Amino acid sequence: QLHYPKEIENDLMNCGLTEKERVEILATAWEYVRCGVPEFTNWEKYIAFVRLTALTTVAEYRGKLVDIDRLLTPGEYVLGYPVRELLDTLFAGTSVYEAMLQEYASCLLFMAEKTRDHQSDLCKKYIEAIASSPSRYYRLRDCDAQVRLFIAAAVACNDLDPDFTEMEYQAMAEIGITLYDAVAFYKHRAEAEVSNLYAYCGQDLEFRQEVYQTARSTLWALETMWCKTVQGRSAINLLKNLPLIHMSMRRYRFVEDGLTIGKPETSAVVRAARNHVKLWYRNDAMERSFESVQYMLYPELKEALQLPITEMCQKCTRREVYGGVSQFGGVVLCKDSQEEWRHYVRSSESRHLDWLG
Amino acid sequence: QLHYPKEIENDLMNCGLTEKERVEILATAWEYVRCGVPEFTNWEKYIAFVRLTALTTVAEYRGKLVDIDRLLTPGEYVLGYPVRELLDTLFAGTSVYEAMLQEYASCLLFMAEKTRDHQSDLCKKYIEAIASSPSRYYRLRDCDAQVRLFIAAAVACNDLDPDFTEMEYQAMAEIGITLYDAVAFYKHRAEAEVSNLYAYCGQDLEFRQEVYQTARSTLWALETMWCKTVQGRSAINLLKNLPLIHMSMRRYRFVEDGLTIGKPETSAVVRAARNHVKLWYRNDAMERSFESVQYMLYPELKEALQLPITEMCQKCTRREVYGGVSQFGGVVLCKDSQEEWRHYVRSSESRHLDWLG
Ligand SMILES: [Mg+2]
Ligand SMILES: [Mg+2]
Ligand SMILES: [Mg+2]
Ligand SMILES: [Mg+2]
Ligand SMILES: [Zn+2]
Ligand SMILES: [Zn+2]
Repeated sequence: QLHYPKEIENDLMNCGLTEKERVEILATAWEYVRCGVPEFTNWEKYIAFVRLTALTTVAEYRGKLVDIDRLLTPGEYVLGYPVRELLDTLFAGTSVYEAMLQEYASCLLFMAEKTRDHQSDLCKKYIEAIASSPSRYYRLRDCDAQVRLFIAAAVACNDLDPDFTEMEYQAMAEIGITLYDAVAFYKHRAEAEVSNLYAYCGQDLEFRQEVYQTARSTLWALETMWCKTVQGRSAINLLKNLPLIHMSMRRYRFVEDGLTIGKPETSAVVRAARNHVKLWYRNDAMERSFESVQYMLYPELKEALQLPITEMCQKCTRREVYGGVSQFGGVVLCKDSQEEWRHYVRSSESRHLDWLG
Repeated sequence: QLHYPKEIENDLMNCGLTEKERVEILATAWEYVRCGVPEFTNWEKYIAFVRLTALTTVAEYRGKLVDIDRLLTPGEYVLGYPVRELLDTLFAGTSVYEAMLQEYASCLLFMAEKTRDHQSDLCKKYIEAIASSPSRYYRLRDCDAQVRLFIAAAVACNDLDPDFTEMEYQAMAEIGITLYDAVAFYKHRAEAEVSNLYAYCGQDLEFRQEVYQTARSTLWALETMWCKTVQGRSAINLLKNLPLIHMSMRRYRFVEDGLTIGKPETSAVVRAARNHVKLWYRNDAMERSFESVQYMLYPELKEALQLPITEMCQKCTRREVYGGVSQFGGVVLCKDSQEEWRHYVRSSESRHLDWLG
């Protein structure tokens, strides 16, 4: 059975969602916030965050329902949520307010673009951008998985002002995505996902085991250094729980898969994702444009969407339309590019030790 | 690499432990407390708890090193730890002080008895007692896995006095052990463990999936009801993280097993446990007596060790010596007894909803 707070139990009504979708979305949102932000003090901000996460959850598989262009507009209700009021409740008066408005809007924008019927030109630029370099992959995947957003929101929900540097967010996101994309590897290969680190680094278990071990070891060092402050724990709890949600949350298959993690995906799981079982989304193979959406983009994504075509790797394999054709759904790196990514991911420890002080 | 606080880095020296054992023990202890007690305010109590957990870790595979009879003695150092000073720091002035002295001492007593060369008569009485009824199994496994102890310690490490009722501890332990013993099922079958719920309930995946799903569902209900208080979260965090340590802690095999959970154990894992890889212990097939140890026993264990032989199930299969002969190592329930256990574990939801209000 699904459990969530009475405050939200009448949310998302009269929206175009069935009763079964509506209760699964509210439960997913609650369970994600609980797992990623286990320590909090401010219930008003916490529930506003859960509501923003319910809207994220809708965007992640039924993007057509979500009016991306009204998310940051004062007074606009999106599926009954006053989105900008919720973001102001969570972040107004913090040092990351403006950046997190862009982070949230940019996330749902490419959630909805990826979960659209017909692939837009803007969506194609995104899919080619996240394959352009491992550092770019990590920064754009941060927004897509809301890693820095959850870390900042967690601090905000303890009535503190997040004080992380840019290089601190970047180190933290690389650690968390290295772990999460490893656990999600078979889920994501079933979704014909573009957004998985190992779609670009390569699919050999040896590499995945190695960099998973290094990421979890760096995260234990970080936990040991940071566990005595509320901001430190806010960060630790999000990162450490990213890989663990596959066992703790009903969004995932631990029970249905016979109490296992890490069994390769089957065409059965492919069809489950297509039919939105656990609110998954299979990307099978333009209306929004750069010009219409660029106000909501954080700087690195705005740059990523305008990369000079003359500097794109020609030995990497592109497609006219991305997604599943019945693997991963995006660019296939050439051996030179793939070695650049594997090198970058293997050099994490030295990079992170520097960035994290 | 292994990470733990500078405070403990010179612990457990000149003890009969190698440098490799010593650093693995300190890391295990730190990682367990971090995972089970992620939210705390009192660093002095926290570090005292980590030290008590380091001593637990020694008892769990090399019990011969641990002088059980000096654990509760004021002024006694056990492997360099002032055990009673540490317990007083953690629990003196709480409502559970006396019960937790008995809980800790009783735990390490049967850790050391189970991890002994020659099986004692007292150890044989324990192994037959935990197979006597599912309720008795759960209460004695609570102490063995330190479930109520960790929950009470967590509250204590937030400078609060644990206020849980006896039926609250019992509900919480059944939830946590139902989850933990399921994830540990293959580890434990490799250890020829006696202390696994499914050794008694039966080994069919269907049953395990069902009761795992019910336990995790009840725990999400409990989290949703209790998450707004520090005592509530203290309880939630321990229970929810029990099954997850198999992915988060280096004590476990997630990385070495190719980033998987739930692959059946092999004779290779059996030999790993025997050779104490990750500080595991294989029980392969009397000096301490009831009279010498009964001062440290909590009431239900003192009763369990004196059960009338006339009331033991004769259709259950006992052995002169327990442990591996190259499965689970204890009593094998008869079909009548096994159905009593499966019935009890399937009736958890109604039992827990009552006990938890
Ligand atoms: Mg997704
Ligand atoms: Mg996504
Ligand atoms: Mg054990
Ligand atoms: Mg044990
Ligand atoms: Zn290339
Ligand atoms: Zn019987």
